[PDB]
Amino acid sequence: KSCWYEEEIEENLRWCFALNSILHTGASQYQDIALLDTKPFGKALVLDGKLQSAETDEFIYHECLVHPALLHHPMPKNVFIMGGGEGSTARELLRHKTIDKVVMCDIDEEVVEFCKSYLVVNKEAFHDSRLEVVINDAKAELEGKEEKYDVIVGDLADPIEGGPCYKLYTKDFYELTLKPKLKKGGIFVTQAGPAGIFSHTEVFSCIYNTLRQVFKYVVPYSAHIPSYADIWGWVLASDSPLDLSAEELDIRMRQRIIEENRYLDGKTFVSSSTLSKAVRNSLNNETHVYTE
Amino acid sequence: KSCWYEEEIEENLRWCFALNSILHTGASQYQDIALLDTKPFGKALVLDGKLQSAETDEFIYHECLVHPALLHHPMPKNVFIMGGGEGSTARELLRHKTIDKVVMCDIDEEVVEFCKSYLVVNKEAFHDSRLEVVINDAKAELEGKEEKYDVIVGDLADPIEGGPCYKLYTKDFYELTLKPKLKKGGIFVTQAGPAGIFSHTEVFSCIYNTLRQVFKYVVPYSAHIPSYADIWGWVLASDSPLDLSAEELDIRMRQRIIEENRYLDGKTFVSSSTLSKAVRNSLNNETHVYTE
Amino acid sequence: KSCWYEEEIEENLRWCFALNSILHTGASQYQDIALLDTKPFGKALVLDGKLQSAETDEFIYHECLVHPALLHHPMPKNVFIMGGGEGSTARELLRHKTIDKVVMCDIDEEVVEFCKSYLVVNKEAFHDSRLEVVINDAKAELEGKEEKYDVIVGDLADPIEGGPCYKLYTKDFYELTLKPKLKKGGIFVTQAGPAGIFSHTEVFSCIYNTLRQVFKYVVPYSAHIPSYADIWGWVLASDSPLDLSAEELDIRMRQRIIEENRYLDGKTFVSSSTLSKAVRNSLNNETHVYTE
Amino acid sequence: KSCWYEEEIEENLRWCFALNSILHTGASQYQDIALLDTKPFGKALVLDGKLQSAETDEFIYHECLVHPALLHHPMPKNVFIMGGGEGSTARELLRHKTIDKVVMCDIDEEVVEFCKSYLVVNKEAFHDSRLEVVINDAKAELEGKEEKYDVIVGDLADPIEGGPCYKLYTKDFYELTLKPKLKKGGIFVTQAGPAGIFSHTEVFSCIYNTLRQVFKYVVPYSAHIPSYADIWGWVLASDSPLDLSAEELDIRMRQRIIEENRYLDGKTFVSSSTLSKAVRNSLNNETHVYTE
Ligand SMILES: Nc1ncnc2c1ncn2[C@@H]1O[C@H](CO)[C@@H](O)[C@H]1O
Ligand SMILES: Nc1ncnc2c1ncn2[C@@H]1O[C@H](CO)[C@@H](O)[C@H]1O
Ligand SMILES: Nc1ncnc2c1ncn2[C@@H]1O[C@H](CO)[C@@H](O)[C@H]1O
Ligand SMILES: Nc1ncnc2c1ncn2[C@@H]1O[C@H](CO)[C@@H](O)[C@H]1O
Repeated sequence: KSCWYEEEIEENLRWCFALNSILHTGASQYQDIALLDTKPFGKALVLDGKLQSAETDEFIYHECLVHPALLHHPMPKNVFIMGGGEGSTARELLRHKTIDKVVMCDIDEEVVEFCKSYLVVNKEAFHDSRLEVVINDAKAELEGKEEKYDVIVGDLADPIEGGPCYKLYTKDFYELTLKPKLKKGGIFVTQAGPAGIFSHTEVFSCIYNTLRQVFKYVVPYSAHIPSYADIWGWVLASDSPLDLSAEELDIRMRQRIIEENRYLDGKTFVSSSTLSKAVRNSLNNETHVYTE
Repeated sequence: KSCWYEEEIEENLRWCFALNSILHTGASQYQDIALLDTKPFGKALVLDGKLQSAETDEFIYHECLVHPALLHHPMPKNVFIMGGGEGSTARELLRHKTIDKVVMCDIDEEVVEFCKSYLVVNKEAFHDSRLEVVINDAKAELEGKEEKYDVIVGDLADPIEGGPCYKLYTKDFYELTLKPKLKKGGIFVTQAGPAGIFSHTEVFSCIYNTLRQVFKYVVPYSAHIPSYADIWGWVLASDSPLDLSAEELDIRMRQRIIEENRYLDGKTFVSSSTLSKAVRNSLNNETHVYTE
Repeated sequence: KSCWYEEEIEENLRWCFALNSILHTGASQYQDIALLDTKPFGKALVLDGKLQSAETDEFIYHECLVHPALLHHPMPKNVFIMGGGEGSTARELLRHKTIDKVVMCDIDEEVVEFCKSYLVVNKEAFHDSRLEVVINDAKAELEGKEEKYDVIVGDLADPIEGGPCYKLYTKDFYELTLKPKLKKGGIFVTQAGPAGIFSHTEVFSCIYNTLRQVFKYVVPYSAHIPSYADIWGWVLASDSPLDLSAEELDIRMRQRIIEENRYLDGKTFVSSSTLSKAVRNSLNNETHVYTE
Repeated sequence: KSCWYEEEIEENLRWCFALNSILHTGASQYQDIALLDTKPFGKALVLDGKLQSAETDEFIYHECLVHPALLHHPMPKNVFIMGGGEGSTARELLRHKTIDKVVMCDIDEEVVEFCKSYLVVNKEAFHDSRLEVVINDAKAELEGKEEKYDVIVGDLADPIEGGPCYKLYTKDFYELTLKPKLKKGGIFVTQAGPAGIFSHTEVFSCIYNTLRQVFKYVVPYSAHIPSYADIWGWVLASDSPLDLSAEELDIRMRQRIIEENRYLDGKTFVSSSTLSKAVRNSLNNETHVYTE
């Protein structure tokens, strides 16, 4: 009844969850950090007052971010995460039997240490001997090391000039920093912001067009995340083709992933990658490219 | 920043729209009626303080409810609407060159008169000489008249027991009243409530399962409606198959529908009818059947 | 900006405080108990989802309830509190050098234990050897014991019929139970509900009028409590006059009260007891008397 | 239930009124303008999203602003309002039989024209032959004309550097512009912002200390305004004494004011001008003076 967490999604639109408690908090120079216990969505990780991960449905975002990319790869062994302090991207990646090493590269040690203690769903992930945590800006980390990867995962905030993430979505970053760090058959996947019928023009279409300047094959896809009050997007990108059937995705899931996915089967992916009329038109007509 | 319409759309969950004004109110024996002018979604019809339709995205619901059914029919000429006092369903039907008669059978004359007075977008539709407005319970109307239809459209409220709508979702209604009023090769479509990852179990899987007990061919499908903050569902049912490629649907739309759809092309429908893993599972494993 | 406690303090009127956290909860046969940490008002005790006391301004209510009564008495030595489980009333009484015994008679042991555990400001007070805590309905306690008091203090909820408090505001209670338990020259004071320009008619004028039927001298007074968003009232009653200058009150405070009052000096009390035009009129013209 | 007007009083504090409607609006380069129909406070004039005047209680603000000043004057005939577009200050001034001319000088013609049509409580005031409306900055108007007044009334917004009002609260304005425009026995009164136990340090005490540098006799006073969620302040200032009894105020009200005041009698004024301990201490220790 009485305690509420409130979020301004758009200037004109508010989304409010009744609270059981405010469990813990932290803060860093990068962002405020909080963990709420919400009645409709259970525990919820909030960074800078924006909801990031809710207990009841974070599996949707993290399965969709991680699995398509790994499943389109013939044999993905080494993966780098840009972001991922929250730990659930690493969790889903470590469900893959083919994985030897995951590097999580988060800029904010405070998110890592907070989530490692308090998002206990990710506890085995954080303690898995295949995981290396690096506290750095993912752009400097990628630039200063020569190691190559089978999959690189963008789990960053949306591109906002002056914020710490924008540079990790430019054409130059993708071409001159990222692509050289992908092995043959390498696949890049990034979160790509809201992807609703109106909200898709904010960053999703630009992220798509940006990737399209750099990688030969670029597959945008999207899914509803109840707690975000919108459809969310992701984009796969590769110089090897990205075209597998629902059933081949399902066979690889069965063979390579420990436990059953809760959201994603191969049919769900094919649906996800078939965008609606207006969304396809936007992405196809998009001329804007992120630069700097 | 200061004026808000707020609705508790699930318990512990409020969804709030910035308000420009309250344009007109109304009432009937059945419900309170309001037309709000909202900032994020334009003019919004609210019945008993539940949002029904919002000017900026009602095209999504109405294109989805109408066009798949008619497009899957070889030559749909006459169509009966159960409910639909808001007028947009009729608007979308009347875009079809094949259609020579639309009956709108809504139990609430005040809703019809209100929307006729105040929904500018549906003025032409309400005054199309193909449209007959009938004020009656649709169950009674379908029983007492012998006329058959190529397409019957359910534009009613959700089935919750003791509602004025429950009886229009029962096996017996469908078997004994509705089906006998479909012509040979006739198609039924109904709105089917929330279709979100967890909300799809409230009524969508029951409505699907109930129609499965009466029609040979049943195709469920869903789409995000921004102003509802959920995915919403519809269900096609027929004793002839409902099976057309995306390319065939695009052709039929070009040949039969006046002007370009804003939401729906062929690939959009295919995608809509490819449900996600957990939703497909619920539907395929569902046992409840609506009866009284 | 994101976490809020909200209370509908009148119908159609919400008052919302930014929340830092929910510190502790509790419950009893009588009420839900919460200690919130709020931004504008510090720690806030909430009973059945109604704010009782807020750390930053409870001094106002408690100074106002306590000090005028004792200051108008020549030598107040023993005092009985009806209610007061929160502990601040007792805190303020025990500041008086004259006082040798305080009985706190609260019907809810859980409230007392909660506040003893969690209200740091009242720790010393709860452990003052002058204080006796009694767990009982104050009406029953006053009846079954023969001891008389110099001052009796009402720190109860408002009288609304069927409340556990109503009976403690009736003419008969005052006449038959309370007055017989005042020593010669004894003073009663009670909290008297809202005292705002329009809210003063709910209970303040009735409580004043009811006490007028039993005591020769009745002085009503009021002060703004920021966290209540209203003016609040109290009423002094005695069969000896209650009549002291501001200068005399300032002297008595300097000689009898340990440390400086934060809210109340002599001129503040004079001002508090000078009600506004419409409030004085209501009081002077009031006819309702609480009985059962 | 569903439509709400919301106001952030403090960063941490929200105050929300259920709405019947949004009646009219206007806007100017100076401020947004709206008239809401609220359930708890009736019609409400809101400028820049801050509530200014509510139907149920604006009489409190406007009686308190206007009457003390005029009633302490021996024979006030000519009055100048700085602000007053809303019309209620003029209304209350025109209830005085001694008044020959009222000049309302508002910077924003749009407030004047809006309120003249839509705040019909002020309609006789706006049409009274004794009222002259001037559209100007009150500082330029006062500076460029030689006419002197018996009473000058500040009905402006709070002093905020860079806003259009700050200059009308400086020492230099008061000494070199205002005082020369007051006749012998002239009295200045200004609204002086919030005056609550904590909120009084924002502008009230500074406005008091500022006036104290310029006028020999300065009387601060305050009253609760339910719709503002706080105690509001005003300050009288004169080089002739300001010291009348409750009863002399009452006799002058009876003789000179048409109709009965609803809020103010002379006792209410004496109470109003007796500030509480902490408020008096603040005002007396205040060293800050508004300059420029
Ligand atoms: N440049 C960056 N490199 C790595 N992680 C980042 C960067 N910017 C933001 N993040 C992390 O991304 C996550 C999502 O915002 C957060 O954990 C945040 O700390
Ligand atoms: N039994 C019914 N027959 C026809 N229309 C109905 C019935 N019950 C509700 N409606 C209409 O359905 C629409 C959606 O609730 C409303 O316009 C309502 O009037
Ligand atoms: N009849 C009563 N006797 C004593 N205390 C009471 C009674 N009813 C309520 N209270 C106490 O009054 C306080 C204020 O409501 C609470 O602590 C409550 O427990
Ligand atoms: N400098 C000024 N002179 C006159 N009126 C003003 C000035 N600044 C603000 N106002 C008016 O004061 C009123 C209260 O904010 C509004 O009607 C506004 O237009």
